[PDB]
Amino acid sequence: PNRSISPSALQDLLRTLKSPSSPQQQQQVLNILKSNPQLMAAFIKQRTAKYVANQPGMQ
Repeated sequence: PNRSISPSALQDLLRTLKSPSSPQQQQQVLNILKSNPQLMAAFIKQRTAKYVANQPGMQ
């Protein structure tokens, strides 16, 4: 398998991400992100709302 990730986790993550009007949003999403680490890695790499997209190749 080149993509041995759990779709059940991803689909459940979608549910959780879309409903933020609850204390569960922060807790559950992060835990689900841990279940599908590749997506967690992407989110962490973006640093949420911090702008770390600064590479010394921009003019």
